[PDB]
Amino acid sequence: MENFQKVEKIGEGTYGVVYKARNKLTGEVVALKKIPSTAIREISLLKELNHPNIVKLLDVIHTENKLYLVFEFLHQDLKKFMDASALTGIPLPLIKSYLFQLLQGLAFCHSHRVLHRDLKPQNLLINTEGAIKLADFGLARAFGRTYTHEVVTLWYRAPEILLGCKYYSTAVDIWSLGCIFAEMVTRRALFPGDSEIDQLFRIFRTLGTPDEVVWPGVTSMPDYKPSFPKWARQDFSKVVPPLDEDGRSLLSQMLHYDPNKRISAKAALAHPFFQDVTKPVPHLRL
Ligand SMILES: O=C(O)c1ccc(C(=O)Nc2cc(C3CC3)[nH]n2)cc1
Repeated sequence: MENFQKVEKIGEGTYGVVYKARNKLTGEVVALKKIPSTAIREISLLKELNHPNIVKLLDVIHTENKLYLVFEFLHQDLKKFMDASALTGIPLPLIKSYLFQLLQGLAFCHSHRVLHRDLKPQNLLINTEGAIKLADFGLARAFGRTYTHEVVTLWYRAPEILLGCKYYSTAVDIWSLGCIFAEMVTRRALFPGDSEIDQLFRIFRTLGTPDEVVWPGVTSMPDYKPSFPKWARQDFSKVVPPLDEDGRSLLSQMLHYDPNKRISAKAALAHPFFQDVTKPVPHLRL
């Protein structure tokens, strides 16, 4: 760490503090995250998982029982960009470009059997060129409230996780990305739960209480209760106006209850919603 000069604190992650820093050897500006042997091996496998839509893991430094992850630096996150675009909304061509790029990122990681598990706007990073990249890919499998006691958000958690499936699939990331897509369109979180049951019931109130018809095996899941209230499903036309029919079709497939029915990232890239995809330049002031 004597090779790095901390510039400023940029955030507080799930695992630890994130700093903007300068590498004294190469002159490189980086993001530094301050965090057992199985974790070292798993994190080292992530240095190989390189893609233009994945924030690059430059190095892993293990010194004096402290773990530092050195990443490529990006100047803004999607949470801040959405907050900044609250009054006007992010233009549809830019939402479409970001969704397409994130699906390319997911298709790559999923093809290597790597899941993110905790996608949220805070870990989607953007640059001036129109790119968007996934941060913290693979860290959940390695490390499992934050270190500052901040509550870890449940808003993007898939229903199978909330229902106690411990052997969940790549479909959990498609659910989270569908929640983010809906939030970019409407300018409001889709399911802003503030407890596990509030999160589940917000999902049920919009998509209908799941049953054996729509999700075979649901009633036998660990945290499923026959006493859950039975809510009827809402039309997507009410949930995400003014999204067009192609976008609503794709969103519905990303939010299917059964993880086996939920669209894969690869199949989502072929959806007609992306027929007219482009790569616009966002409005960024840094
Ligand atoms: O509002 C701002 O100034 C601002 C600046 C930087 C960021 C940001 O998280 N950057 C990062 C993080 C990472 C990897 C995952 C460690 N790389 N780059 C977010 C907001």
